[PDB]
Order: sequence, then C-alpha cells, then structure tokens
Amino acid sequence: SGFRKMAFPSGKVEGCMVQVTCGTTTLNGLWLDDVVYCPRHVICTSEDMLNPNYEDLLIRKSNHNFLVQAGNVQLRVIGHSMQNCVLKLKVDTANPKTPKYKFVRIQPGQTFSVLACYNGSPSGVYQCAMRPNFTIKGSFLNGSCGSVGFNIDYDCVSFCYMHHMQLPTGVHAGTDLEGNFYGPFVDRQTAQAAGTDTTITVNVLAWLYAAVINGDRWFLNRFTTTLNDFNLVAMKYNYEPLTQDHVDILGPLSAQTGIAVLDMCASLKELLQNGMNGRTILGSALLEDEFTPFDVVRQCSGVTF
Amino acid sequence: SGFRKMAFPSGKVEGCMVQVTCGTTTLNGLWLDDVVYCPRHVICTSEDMLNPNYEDLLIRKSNHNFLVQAGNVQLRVIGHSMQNCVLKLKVDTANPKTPKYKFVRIQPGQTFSVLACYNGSPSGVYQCAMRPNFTIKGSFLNGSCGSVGFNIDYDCVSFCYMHHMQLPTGVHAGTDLEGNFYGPFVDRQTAQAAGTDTTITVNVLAWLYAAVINGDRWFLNRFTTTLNDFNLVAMKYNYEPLTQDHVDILGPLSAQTGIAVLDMCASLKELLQNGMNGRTILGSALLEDEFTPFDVVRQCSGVT
Repeated sequence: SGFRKMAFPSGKVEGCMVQVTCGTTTLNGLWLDDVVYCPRHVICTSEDMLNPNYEDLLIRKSNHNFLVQAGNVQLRVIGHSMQNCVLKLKVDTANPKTPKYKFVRIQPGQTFSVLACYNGSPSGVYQCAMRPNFTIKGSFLNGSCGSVGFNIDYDCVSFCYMHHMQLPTGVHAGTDLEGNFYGPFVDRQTAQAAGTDTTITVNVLAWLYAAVINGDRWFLNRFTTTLNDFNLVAMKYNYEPLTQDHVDILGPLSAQTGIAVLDMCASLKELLQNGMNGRTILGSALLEDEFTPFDVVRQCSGVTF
Repeated sequence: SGFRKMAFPSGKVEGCMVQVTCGTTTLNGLWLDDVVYCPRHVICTSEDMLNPNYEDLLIRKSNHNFLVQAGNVQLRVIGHSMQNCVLKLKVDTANPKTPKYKFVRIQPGQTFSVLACYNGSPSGVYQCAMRPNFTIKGSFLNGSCGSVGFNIDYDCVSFCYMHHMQLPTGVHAGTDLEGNFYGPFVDRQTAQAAGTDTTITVNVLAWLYAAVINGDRWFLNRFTTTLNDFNLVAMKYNYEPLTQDHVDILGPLSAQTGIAVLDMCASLKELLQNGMNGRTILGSALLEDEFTPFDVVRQCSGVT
C-alpha cells in the first residue's frame, strides 16, 4: 500500500549523460549512439542571448570549440549541426551504454521523469507533469540545462523533454529531442508570457481513485452529475474541461473501485465548491494533478522494467 | 530555481537488485560482492507469519532451496546464514556491478531514496524520511519486500534500509542492512504499535529557508523567540524539540538568507498557532518535513 510520486529508474539514462562546454557556458548533453544532443544556446555568451542569430553564430564555431566529457573520458567531436533548437555533435565513439530509445513529443497533462544533472553528472530524479501551458515547475539550477525527461515503456526509453530555459516567472521551458519547444517559447533571453495555466482534471480524478484504493474515502458523496454541469464548475476554478476520452481513460480505475466516473466528478465538484476543510487526501492538503490514470494503474499493479 | 522532492539516481542500486525465491514466496534481494541480502521472512508461508520460529524454519532449508535470479542469470548458492532479520546467501559469483558502498544505520529525521522492486526488477524511485517513530510512509505492494533505501555521497552508496513489512496502520517498517529493525517492530504478522509520530522540526525550518531562497517570503514576521519558548509550542503541536545542534546545522542557510534561526523559529511558531489560512509555501498547503538541511543545501548549490 501507500502512494508516492514515483520517478522511473534512471539507470539507462545516467549512462547517456555527458558534459558539453563551449567558451564560458558548460551544460549537459545526451549521448546516444555516436551523437550528443544538447541545447543550441550552449554556443551563446551571456551577451549573445539577448538576441542571437544562431545560424551566424554556429558558422563561426568549429568542432574543436566543443569540449565533450563523459566522466573521465573526453570524446573527439568530428562534426556539428543544428536541428531546430538542439545541437547535434557527432563524435568518433558510439556510446556503448546506449539503451533502446525513441524520441516522443508528449501531450500537455502527460507526465515524465526528469534526471537533473550538473556538469554532465546525475544529481537526482523527480516525476512531473507537462502543464497545460507547456511549462514545468521543476528543479533547475545554473548548468542544469541539457537535462532530459523520459518515460520507460517496457524496455524502451522514450525521451520527451530537454530543459533549455528558466522564465522570469521561475517556471521552466524546453524542447522535444528534435529541438522543438513545447508551447510558445524561444531560446532567447526576453520576457515570455506563459499561458494561463489550468489544473489537469483527468489527473486529479485518477489521484482520487488512487486515494480510495489506499483506503482514503472521506470525500465520497452520494451525489452524481453530468459532463456539462461538472465542466461549468471546472471552468470557474480553471480546470481543464473533462471529455469522454478522459472518462474512457478512467474506466479501469472506475471498474476496480466500483465508483462511476461521473460519481467521482460529483465528489470533486463538492471539494472545489467547499474546499477540503483542512483535511488531507493521501497526505496532501490540496488536489494533486501530476498523476496520469496510467501512472496510478502502474503504481497499483507493481509494474517493473 | 524551483523546489522538488528529489530522489538520488538509482543506477548503481539497480545493478544490485536480484530476485530471491524459497518455496512459494518470491521477493527482492541485494547482491553485493559474492553475498545476496534479503528479508528472512522469505522462508515463511502465509500461515508461518502469524508466529514464526525462524531458527526451526531455516534449519529445514538447504542451499539449493534458494533460487536467486539476477535478470536472466541464475546464481549458484554455496552457503546461507541468518543475521538478525536478514538472510545472507553466499554465491559463487561476485556481482561485477558492485558499487562502492557502506552500510549505515540512519537516525530518525534523516532522509533517503527508495528503489521499489517486484521480482528483483526496478519499478521506480522516491525520496522519503525515517519518521521519529521509526516507520515510513511509502509505496510497497505484494513482493516489494527486499527493496532497499540508500543515499549517494559522490560514488559511494550508503544503504540504510531494507523493507520488510506493512503495519495494520498502513505504514511501513524494515531493517538496516545488518538485519536490525528500526524502532520496536518484529517480522511477525501481528498488531504493532508505532510510537506517537512527531514532525521533524529541523527539516521544516530547512524547508522554510528553501522557500525564502526561492522567493516565497509571505510567512516572515517581525517577531523572534528563544529555544525554550519555541519548544513549549513545539511540544504542544507534536514537533521534535529543537536543540543547538539543529540550530548549528541551519547556520549556512541562516547566513545566505540573512535570517536568524530563532527569527525563523518565530515565523514557524506563528504558523502553528494561526495555521496557514489556506495559503501555500512552495506549492504545498502544509508544512513539509521530509527535507533535511543537507537536502536543501544539496539542491541549492547544484551538487551531483
């Protein structure tokens, strides 16, 4: 029993973390086969970041300007190129610890594990959600850039995130592994409005189901509701509108618990309108939304890798 | 910036996780050098657990009755012994992925990472605290037993915990790596009173300091206090009494923020007496106590 925010085991990804350096800037790189992926802003001085022409800047750079370090071993860089906002440094050695991997662009609301690094050495690991406004609230200090997010789906590491930026707001933005930013952000040092954020409704519901499975049942009422009536309340409290796809996804949980999705929505409704009266649910005094239905099920059947 | 409950990278420990099996029961084992460590209740049927005589039960077992599996590879067991509540199965092969490691018995209030396994295969990783009553609130299902807790100090894995059981409470108990339970618990399926639990005061203070460093400053007051006056309030709300050793440990944080430890205690005091008025601190509506001062500093200087 018991329910914790669990990250995927980081082993396979640890073996791919290296240090990349260019002039002053040192940040992290992902080493898969004979290519190291890192944020392209590695090539910018502090001055360059205000308004960088990346093409012009990359053209001035030579292979030898790139110091790539895998622990004790220095890797020889034999080529460099740019794909969207990521740098692809070609090296003379294939990473022998390269796992089976895909590159995936996740949807907002979905979760992943982050392996936070500094100078290419793993620091720690935490699970988080891609906010509806395509930011993340994480832990990223100076030189944590290049740190990646991933999922393990059986034996395959699905890399979905690389950290680039901290917004003045103090939240974080980044790309998929093809170098495309999530959301409206750019790799420039300017004011950047993230969207109005919303609570991931489907995830909260999944978490409520987790609570019941773990014997925390105080919040269950004898009311029910409709999608429309519920969503009217959701809109008011800045919750993602709930769709049938969401109801369908919560089916297995609904089945195991014997509580209908609309019945649970009705309980959630009452919690939004009345608050929690300083009660906790699974040791939290607010409604957690960084557990997907799949996450809840994974942790409640003891799925391994 | 930003503040997350972070676990240590699990890689080095993944390489030591194996599956141990005896009769029906299968659980996890830790494989270091040529010895595999697992809970001794591996030898118990469901019936045996009500009231097991472990000596009598172990005597019936022979080397070959222990099936030890490291991924695909099966390890040959050449000896077995019991040390407190743990089994030490000696194998013919040294684990080639053995990291530099110590065994440590941690104090209550300290934190560690847990690598939850099932059938010797890593499931996931989370950070938690050893409660003052020597229990832990974790995630442990059927066959998660043998899962270990650890800290990494550079390249050295300090193993501090092995999970044994779930109390009727729904909390978890286990041993150090020499097989000694934390707290008053035994490896029997019976009612077991954990102590009155208390909030780890020093950890809360550390977390408050983290908040200020990350620009969450609403809770700072114009008041101060003494150790004794504060501790009188702490006792009332079931907080660990604060000592000078705790004040000393919070010094570096105190220094960076320019807020005296007693000044911060004064802010904590007011939060206990008045509650939080449904405000958050670092996105939490309660006072978090599973961050040690060292944890806070580690995350605030970017230590590997």
